Amino acid sequence: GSHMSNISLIVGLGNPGSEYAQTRHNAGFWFVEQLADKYGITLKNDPKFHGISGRGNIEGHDVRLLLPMTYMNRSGQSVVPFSKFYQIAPEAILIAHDELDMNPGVIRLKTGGGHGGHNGLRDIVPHIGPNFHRLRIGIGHPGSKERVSGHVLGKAPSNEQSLMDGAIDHALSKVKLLVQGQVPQAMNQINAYKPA
Repeated sequence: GSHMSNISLIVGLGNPGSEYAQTRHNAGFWFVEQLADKYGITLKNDPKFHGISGRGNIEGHDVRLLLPMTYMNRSGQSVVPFSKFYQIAPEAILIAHDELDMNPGVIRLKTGGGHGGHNGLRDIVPHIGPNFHRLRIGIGHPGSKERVSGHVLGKAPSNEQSLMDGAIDHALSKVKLLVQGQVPQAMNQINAYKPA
């Protein structure tokens, strides 16, 4: 299974299908797909766990990647059985997700806490508890609760996309620290990111 707070499972949240691939709610998929390409981890079909998943070496550590294919609000139907089957404790999990409460181009590593209204996290925390790590990828808030769907299921304008893409690229460079268990240092260096 997992060992301590070396990160050994990295989950990206999102919705399946070409119609959601470019939407803000898929920010976690963007991060994990880019990370898989960086390290040469194959993301392959994983019907048993209702997802796409992979396994490979990141900087000398055996790491699994998971993209639930459940739709966002059912993400726990993938993450929970997968993590349980591979005996990965929450403390060794990083979940990348869009964060309404942060600007595009802001990115933070957080340990613990609630779902913050995120419908994917809402499906995960009841089962495994809160003590996993999160890569909060800022996407902005549309104002009101009625607008949140249009916002997260929207395709960001180019300036916002650029800001998010730069923040995601920065975080990819800090995954080495995470898989080595250097959560405090990774937190400091991720959270310090500025776009400009």
